Amino acid sequence: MDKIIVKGARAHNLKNIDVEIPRGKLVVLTGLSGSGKSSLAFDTIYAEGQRRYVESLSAYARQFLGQMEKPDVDAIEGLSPAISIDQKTTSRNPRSTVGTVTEIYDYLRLLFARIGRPICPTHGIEIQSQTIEQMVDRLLSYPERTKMQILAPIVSGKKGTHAKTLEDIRKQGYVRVRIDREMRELTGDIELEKNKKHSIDVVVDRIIIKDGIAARLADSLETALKLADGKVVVDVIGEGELLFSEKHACPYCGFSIGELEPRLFSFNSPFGACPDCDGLGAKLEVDLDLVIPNDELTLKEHAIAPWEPYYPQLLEAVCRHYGIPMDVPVKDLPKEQLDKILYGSGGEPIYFRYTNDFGQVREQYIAFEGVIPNVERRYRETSSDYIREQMEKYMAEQPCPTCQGYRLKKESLAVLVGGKHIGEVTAMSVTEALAFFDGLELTEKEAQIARLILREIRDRLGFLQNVGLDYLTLSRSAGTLSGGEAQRIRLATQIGSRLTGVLYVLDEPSIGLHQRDNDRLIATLKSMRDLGNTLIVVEHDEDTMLAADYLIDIGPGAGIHGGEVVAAGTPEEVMNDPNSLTGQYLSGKKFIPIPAERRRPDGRWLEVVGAREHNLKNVSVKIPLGTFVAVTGVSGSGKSTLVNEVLYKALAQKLHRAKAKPGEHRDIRGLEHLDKVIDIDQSPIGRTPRSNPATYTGVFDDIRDVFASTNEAKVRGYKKGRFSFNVKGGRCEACHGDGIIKIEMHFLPDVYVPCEVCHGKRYNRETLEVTYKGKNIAEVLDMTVEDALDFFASIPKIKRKLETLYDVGLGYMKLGQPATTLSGGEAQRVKLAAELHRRSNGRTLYILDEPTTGLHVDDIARLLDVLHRLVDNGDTVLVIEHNLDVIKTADYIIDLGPEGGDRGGQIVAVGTPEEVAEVKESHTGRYLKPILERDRARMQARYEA
Amino acid sequence: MDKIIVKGARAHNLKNIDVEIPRGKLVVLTGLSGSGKSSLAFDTIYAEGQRRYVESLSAYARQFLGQMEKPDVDAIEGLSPAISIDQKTTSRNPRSTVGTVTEIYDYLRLLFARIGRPICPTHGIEIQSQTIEQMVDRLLSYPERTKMQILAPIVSGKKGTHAKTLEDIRKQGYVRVRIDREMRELTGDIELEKNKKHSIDVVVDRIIIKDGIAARLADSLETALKLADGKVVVDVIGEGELLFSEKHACPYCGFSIGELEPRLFSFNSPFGACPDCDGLGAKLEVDLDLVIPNDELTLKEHAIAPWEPYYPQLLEAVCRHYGIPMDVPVKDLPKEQLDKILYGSGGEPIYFRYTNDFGQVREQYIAFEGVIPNVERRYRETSSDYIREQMEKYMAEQPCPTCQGYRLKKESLAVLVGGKHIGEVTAMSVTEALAFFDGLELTEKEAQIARLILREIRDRLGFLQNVGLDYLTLSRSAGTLSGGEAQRIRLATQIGSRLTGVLYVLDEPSIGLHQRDNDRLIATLKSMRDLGNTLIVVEHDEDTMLAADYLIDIGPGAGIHGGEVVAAGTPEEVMNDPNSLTGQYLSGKKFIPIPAERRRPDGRWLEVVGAREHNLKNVSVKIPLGTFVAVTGVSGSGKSTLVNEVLYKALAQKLHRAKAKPGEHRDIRGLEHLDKVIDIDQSPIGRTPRSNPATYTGVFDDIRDVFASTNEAKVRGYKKGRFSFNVKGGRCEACHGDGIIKIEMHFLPDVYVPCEVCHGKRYNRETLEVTYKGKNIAEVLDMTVEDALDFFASIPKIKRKLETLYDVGLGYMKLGQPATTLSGGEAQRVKLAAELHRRSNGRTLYILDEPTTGLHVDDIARLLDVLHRLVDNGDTVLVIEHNLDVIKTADYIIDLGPEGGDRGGQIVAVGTPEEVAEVKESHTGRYLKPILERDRARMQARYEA
Ligand SMILES: [Zn+2]
Ligand SMILES: [Zn+2]
Ligand SMILES: [Zn+2]
Ligand SMILES: [Zn+2]
Ligand SMILES: [Zn+2]
Ligand SMILES: [Zn+2]
Repeated sequence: MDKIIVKGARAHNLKNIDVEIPRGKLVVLTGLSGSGKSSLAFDTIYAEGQRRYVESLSAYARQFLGQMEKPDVDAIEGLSPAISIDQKTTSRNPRSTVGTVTEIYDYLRLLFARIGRPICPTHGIEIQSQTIEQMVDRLLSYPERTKMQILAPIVSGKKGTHAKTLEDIRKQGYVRVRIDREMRELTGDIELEKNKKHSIDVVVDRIIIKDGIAARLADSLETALKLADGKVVVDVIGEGELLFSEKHACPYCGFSIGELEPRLFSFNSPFGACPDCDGLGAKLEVDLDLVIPNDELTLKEHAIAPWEPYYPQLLEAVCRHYGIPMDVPVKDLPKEQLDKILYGSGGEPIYFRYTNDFGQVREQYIAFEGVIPNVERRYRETSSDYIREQMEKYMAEQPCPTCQGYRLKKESLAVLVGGKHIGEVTAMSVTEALAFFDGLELTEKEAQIARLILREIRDRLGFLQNVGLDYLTLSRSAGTLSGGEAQRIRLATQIGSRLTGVLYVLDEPSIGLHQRDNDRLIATLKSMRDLGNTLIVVEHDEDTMLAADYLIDIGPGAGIHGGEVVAAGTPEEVMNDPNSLTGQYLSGKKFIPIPAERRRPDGRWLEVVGAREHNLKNVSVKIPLGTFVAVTGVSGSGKSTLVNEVLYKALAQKLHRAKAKPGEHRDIRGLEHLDKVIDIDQSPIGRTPRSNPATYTGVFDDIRDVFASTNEAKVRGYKKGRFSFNVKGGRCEACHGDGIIKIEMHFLPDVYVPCEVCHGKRYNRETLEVTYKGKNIAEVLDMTVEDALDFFASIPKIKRKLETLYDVGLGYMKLGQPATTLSGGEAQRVKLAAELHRRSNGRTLYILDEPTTGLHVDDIARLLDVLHRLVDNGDTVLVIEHNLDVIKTADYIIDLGPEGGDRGGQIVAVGTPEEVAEVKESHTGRYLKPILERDRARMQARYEA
Repeated sequence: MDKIIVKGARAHNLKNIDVEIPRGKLVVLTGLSGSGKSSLAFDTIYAEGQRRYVESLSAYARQFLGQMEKPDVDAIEGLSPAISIDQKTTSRNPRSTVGTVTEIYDYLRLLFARIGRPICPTHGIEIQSQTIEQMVDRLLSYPERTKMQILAPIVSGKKGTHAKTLEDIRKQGYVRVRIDREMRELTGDIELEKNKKHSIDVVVDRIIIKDGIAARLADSLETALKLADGKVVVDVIGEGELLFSEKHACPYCGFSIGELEPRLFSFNSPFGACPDCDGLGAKLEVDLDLVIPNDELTLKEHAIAPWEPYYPQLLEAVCRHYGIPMDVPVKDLPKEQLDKILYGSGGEPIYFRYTNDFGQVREQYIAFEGVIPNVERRYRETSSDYIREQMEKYMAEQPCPTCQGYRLKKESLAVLVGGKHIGEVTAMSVTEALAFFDGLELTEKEAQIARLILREIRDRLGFLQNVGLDYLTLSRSAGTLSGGEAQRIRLATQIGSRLTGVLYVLDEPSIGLHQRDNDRLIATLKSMRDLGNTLIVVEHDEDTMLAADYLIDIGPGAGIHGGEVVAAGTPEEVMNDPNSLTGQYLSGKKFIPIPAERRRPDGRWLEVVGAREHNLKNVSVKIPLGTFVAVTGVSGSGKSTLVNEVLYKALAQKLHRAKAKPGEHRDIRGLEHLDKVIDIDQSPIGRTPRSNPATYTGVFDDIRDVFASTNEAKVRGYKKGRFSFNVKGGRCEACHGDGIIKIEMHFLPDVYVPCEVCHGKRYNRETLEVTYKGKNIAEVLDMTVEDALDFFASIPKIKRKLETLYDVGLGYMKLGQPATTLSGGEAQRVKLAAELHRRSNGRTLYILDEPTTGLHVDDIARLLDVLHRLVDNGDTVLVIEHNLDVIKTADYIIDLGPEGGDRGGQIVAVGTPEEVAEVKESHTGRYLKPILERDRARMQARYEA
């Protein structure tokens, strides 16, 4: 009908709820973190929507799908085929690019196939293919009474008499030839000098342009072409020469390309893939920078990383031999001393005696190879996934020298459209490419053949621009993207589908998107909506909820406290509902208060100097320590690059001797102001179901100790291994301690189906016979963090760890919920739980990437309480954010790049939120200034009453 | 709505017709051969129906499909997603089986995966997998107060003292063991004899069956299992021993199978495929029968086929050496004389001098290898697709000795269900398998797990039975089937789909189906129809049209004469319509008259003796010559086997020295009564668009001679090669003379899209400038056979060839219609055109396989006129038919096998149609007798008036 109705859903924490959702309108689900938004939107509606359709694709599909586990719902009528847009269904697997995922690159292949003009690499001439028809036509183009001279280029500048020739075009009975530019009569006693080059062009027929001259031209052309192996010269009189050859081949060198097909431009096909790399575009060779961490480390104390505890004594051998000193800061070493040890003696024998691990001496007489060819050789020769991975650590990816990293054949790159070939177009940014196709100038036929293709390309690029991804390149690897970037890329791709009658389910599409470009997102969503489709968007953003048609608020609280439907109607009706916790924030009843004062920076500053990694413009910044710092700026400004790729990696290689190669920068000062830098990543916790909050926090380690110490375990001799999750002693031998069997879904994403032997309890029958206060290990692993700390108020050591998970924002999630099923924000927060409670010496720096992701404003409050508590104890908290409710709370903000892409990568404004708010050139402050003034008045309104 | 309407279709010969078709009812299209039945049903309705759906599967699909060539129709509303059932979409590609195509085999894999009991090959015991839970349970099954003796089988009959052992289970501190059946106390000074076997079973714990005995049992089991590497003996007191091991492994030999998955039983996966053949089930080695055509040919005149004009002189060398005589009928040769030459000297040096092709002599001293290892070696070593194919001619397929031809692993065959494994079940016939699953006896759990699978298997088998294919095996190769068998297999498979709202388009499903089983076909069609689907069936059969709801008769005549809708309504309304040519036959106004007398056989008989090839039962038959012979019988009776596999191949190897190995038979007499045997196959004419009626008949050869002799060609020097279809001289260089470019459809069947350079004219511009009576070669190649002979009444040699195509039944089809687009019957008929006009010496035998296929009864008349004209001139016409209108016309009929499968392959009745009609045991005569009496009265009714 005109609305989708769902009856009695109980996905996870849902309380047998009924809910109506308006068809074909922008519906927005909201609530606190873990109130059950995903349980309804994704685990219920989208699950049924996908299943019901895919289950009807065939019979085997219905047999395979109908036997598994269907969502926990009574009935849900008014459904439509469902398509989810989240981070869960975006490709992070190599060989894939932005061009491939957005489907744009395929359209590019099609374009190059249709109208692409293939050229000879050597000669740079558009190699053409004809039948005789198209040959005659062009010759007919010239006006009435036009003359020419058909020449069959029999010989083209070849040294040699050609006496074997001149007899035979004379044997046949020709008369008119052209030798070394001068034309001559046959039987004219012609002789050519042996060691001299000669250009012979036989003069077949010579015509006047008149009526019906076709058949004669024709015939003469066939003659001439049969003479010089399908090669003919059409020397015009008055103008210049014209040449034919037929088939995709060059008239001057043989080089051929046959036919223009799409797969000729694909790097997932041998029809297009480069030979010297097999369409990878990336080699894998030793980086000089990885071999030596710092350019100034004592060679006596293992300056070279790979050769580190035979080799240390080889070092001694070559050093002795060449006179290379041991006690050395590599930086001051002469270049040859380093060239010998790094690249080899080049055949010269080096004496080398060494004591084995046993103790016996064995002298040799080797021709030393070097440190780099050592790594390459040992990595290349071994067929072990262990040794390889041990040597790959000192290697990096370097663009294929043959294909220039374009992954395609040299003849595939020979085809160009607008003077640019496929790879060059791929290497542009979305802006650059959009501009390219705007300014691209074609012919009548070309544009008429490729109208439908060009419109699609332009539209897709424009979509990527709308979603705000107009900075990244089409050649950008898929795996190198962020979560938001990937989700939004899938969003644009999906916009390109133009589907109708589809129930889209988006999860927080404003993730990693500056507030400025919010309206655009909203604008495109509705467009999708206005294409006869229905959107169910799970958000927390204000404007996304204000521009919404309908608006459902889910569950007062999280976990067992939520799972209900608080308020539901227009964003004006939910706004005017006291029960809705969310409405209290939109109306302004409850809000996040601006600090009375901001922590003025002391004398401690980090100084990043000369940062020029990606789109950074020789940038130099000063980060204040002991304060809440927010690095803001539009997406594409390179916040990730500065904060993570440059700062964190340098600080890590310095403070913890990390091996990650830091981004291009001059130097970083104030390094003495702190001891440890913790980057609380947003990457998942574990990659197997073996990992969970309890495991990652270390709680599960202690939790086995209490079971091992209980009465029954003592008399059963179970220890802290029988209750161990990954230990054969007591775990379910069927699932091998996984608890959940992973089924193989071919085109659909893989599904976790509970182990039918342990029923998901993850342990065997006898292991769970051992009880602790009326509950076994499977039962306690199933407990909620809140219920857990309420259960373990007993042991202080368990308690102080669970308390971290509680303060963090969670406490609605279970101890044994597998890490593969955790939201990115949830994972980041479980890590925040690990770093939360530590004895702070006031000299450590935390780095959080968008810790807002997946949180309600009300949750942002508590989280900010936690972080500001970390700042209070002397530590420094750095945060990459777009969420204004956090930016305003910060004591110091560093705004990056005006606009994104190459238009940016430079500091727009630094200082306090107010100091940046009064910067007109900053979009951040342009959107922050009215929020500062809004909530500032809200407080004075409250304070006056 | 409730009916599908098509407006203004002009597919091929359609005359801009409008037609309404009733939804969800058995609609039947009929008419004369080439009236435009396929043009409407398949080239119009099904084309649009498939396209409209597949075009909506994605965006790239719509882009790829919408740019091609859509059917020539105005509009066609009320469409449904379309699925065609014909011979065009059945798999003839190797590795595929009946089980795979009907999807049944996959269900078999599923069944064997779910409930299959894997057994050890060596020991024949069901290898089991457990956790400790399932171990304890079975031990708990036995009543209260039951006793046992837990034994950890540490050593199992190993020769050796085990002094290293007995100290260590004593070092730990055990006491109770069991050695060589006798139990003993540790520290009892135990010594075992070195060269004697010893059986040591340590006696862990000994219990009474009581309450909560779990944990103790449990613990002791873990102890014992950890003792003997997860192996334990549970020796019961009163009964016998019970053994556990956990995981799919055998307690006595190690052998393992891990887990039961479907892909473990697939031969299209390395998880199931045999090692020594890679899941092919077929080797490929030299057949002794192919090396020597007859067992009695002069060795002087190349008795061995492969060694036939070096080798002839090698023959002389080995013959000299061993004393093997040259002038020899191989049959009388001693076995060793033949064993030496065939299998080799076995190392013994043979002198061998030979004269090169040059003339010089070169003596050698080789160790002769033989004639067979010669072939195997030369075939194996060469990597050329030419040499290989030259040696494969003397080779045959022989079942893989390792896997018994079951293509699966030895451990895959270890799994059995009803005492039979997967391959044995696959090797049964549909009847045998159906009976097997009827009589299969299972447990509660097994039957409960596999109910849905078993029902599907049973249903599919039953469907195959309904369509009449209950004789062939599930293991039968897909490529070895006939056209009707494959079409009908696809029909059954499609019945199994249970789809709804689908527009099925069948093409003559009664092909290769005896009249008896017609009602069944009709019965299932309706079932499909009664599943909310609409069937459009193109037929010619009476009963199929009588049982029809609606019934459309297309086009009065074929070609340009048809393409319209004559009559349309119920089969009672079309029956009572004078305009309908078909109705005149159903009503009985016009019919095929029974001969006044039948050609009594003279003294010439072919005598097939002792035929036992497939399901033939030592059969011996006498075929009368100089008469119209019809070999009839139910499908599965082995008509193909007798007529083609036995008779034709023997007659061919004798009369034309054909190399095809004839079926198993004793002898064939009367071979002196004829000179040539022509089998007019129903296989296609050509496999490329290069072949067509004009080419196959040889008309196109002469047709180039007239163009080569015309005025313009003389002055242009074009000859019988410039106008040649496959010659660069004048053909379209773009399509390379194909005229139609073949596009690549991945999951859909491949489509032919016209060459955009020659517009399908197949020649370049200048070649078609040469004219003959106002028409060029492209134009004349486009002409209809009728219009052609009307155009070439001129040249008698062209005329007498086109006339054959006319008399045949065609003459509505064009000269240049590519052979890949010809119906099987059409092809067979174009061959009938080739053999039609020849100077008959009265001593040749024709063999036609179901020449009725794709013909109206009215066409059957003319065709029978032709064939009986062939019989009139002295020749003999043999025909394999189910069509009663032909069988009744025959002068002599030979009915095969009562029922099909192994229930058959024996003569039911021979003689005149009336003599077989009075045979009660013949289904043929049981259905022929009332037709004989029907039309006999129709004639007397006409004769009396
Ligand atoms: Zn060139
Ligand atoms: Zn490359
Ligand atoms: Zn398990
Ligand atoms: Zn065994
Ligand atoms: Zn095999
Ligand atoms: Zn062509």
